[PDB]
Amino acid sequence: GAVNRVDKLVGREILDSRGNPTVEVDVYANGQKRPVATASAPSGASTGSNEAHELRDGDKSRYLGKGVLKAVKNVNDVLGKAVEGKSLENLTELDQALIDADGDELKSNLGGNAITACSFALATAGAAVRNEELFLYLARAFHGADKFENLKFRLPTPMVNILNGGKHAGGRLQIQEFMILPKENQPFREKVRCVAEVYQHLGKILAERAGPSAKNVGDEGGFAPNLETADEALNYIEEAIGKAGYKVGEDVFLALDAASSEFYNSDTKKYEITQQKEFLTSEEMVEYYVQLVNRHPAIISIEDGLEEKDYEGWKLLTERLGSKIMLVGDDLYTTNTRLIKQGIEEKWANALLLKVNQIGTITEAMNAARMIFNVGQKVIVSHRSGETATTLISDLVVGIGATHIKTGATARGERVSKYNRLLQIEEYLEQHGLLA
Ligand SMILES: O=C(O)[C@@H](CO)OP(=O)(O)O
Ligand code: NA
Ligand code: NA
Repeated sequence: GAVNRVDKLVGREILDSRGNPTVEVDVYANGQKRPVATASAPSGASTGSNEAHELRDGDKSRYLGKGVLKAVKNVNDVLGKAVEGKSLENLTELDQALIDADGDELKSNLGGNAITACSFALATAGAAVRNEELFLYLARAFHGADKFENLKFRLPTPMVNILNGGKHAGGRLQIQEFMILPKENQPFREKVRCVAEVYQHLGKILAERAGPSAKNVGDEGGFAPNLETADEALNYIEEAIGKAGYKVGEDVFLALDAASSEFYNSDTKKYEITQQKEFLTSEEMVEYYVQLVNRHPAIISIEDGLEEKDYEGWKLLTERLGSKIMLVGDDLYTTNTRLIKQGIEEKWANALLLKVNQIGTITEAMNAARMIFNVGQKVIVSHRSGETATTLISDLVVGIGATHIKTGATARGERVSKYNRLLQIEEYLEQHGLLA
């Protein structure tokens, strides 16, 4: 048609925010000599067996085996050719062409990282050549033209990592992530300011307790002091909330990502909730969370509180706390529609952490979110531990109408750029009268 069609894709090995290679894709379109868009894939700290296969070179002489030249070559030689001449206005067809080209359930022929990077860049290109905001382009793809026409938009509530334990830190605290959430009913610019101020105060509090090194940050910008218990962590966070001038349980709420698979022993069936000290059954773990919420009633969400296949544990956790708090499946689901269907039917949990690159394309990720939306459960659009300059998940969370984003502390460029993109979106929505 020559109007808004793909001329070619060009792949490139770049560095992600952890300094490891990842795939970046340029899209050429409309006969234009310079790319109309560029986006890149994120990367988690680990990739398992129910997720899109992240294709790495394994050449120990480059990037300690983590190069992505093979995946990049698949962009240039296969995936590019599969979308050449196709319209940038139909994201579903573009994503299906990528899926079909690879032809493997786990995307292990061409590489999930190549496919996600192409999906991101092609969606970014489609919005660019239509001279429209990316979240609008994604909203139209998610809802269809008829529901999109008069659609209004909401900004998410951010779940903001500010303190880390587990594998991240040197203490015996095993819960991996402690987050703050600002109250829902206020402008997004005030949500951002609130969590940024709490984050600054926590850093100063920790630097007073332990000196300058205590303000060094982990991969997602959170602090990693040496702590023993979740109560210690939550008490520091509550202190920072107060120093910022906010009220715990009114202005600022708390959330956990236990990453509990990391401290579960499947032979003993015990959770090592305090390193080399305390070992709990599934049932005792649920009771532990119940009492932690009693002591800290501002806790409104717990992610991966039980191990990824401890389905009897999850059923009970959701039985006992599901009416009060979000129970977020991350490892529980790995953005996998087979698991999501089973978890909805069996009532494992009541929310999904959505990682597009775990499933592959944006379209595949939208179907997963739809299943959750369809039963009144919550979608939290998530970063990965290795992020890039692409801010697409900010446009995605608004475009699909999900209530929450989880994209790091208010520090490090690959985290704050997502908050800044949402600040831009909020202004655009206000200016055009699209704010719901
Ligand atoms: O566990 C998670 O929610 C994400 C980041 O917080 O981790 P990773 O990308 O390493 O899977
Ligand atoms: Na540790
Ligand atoms: Na997680």
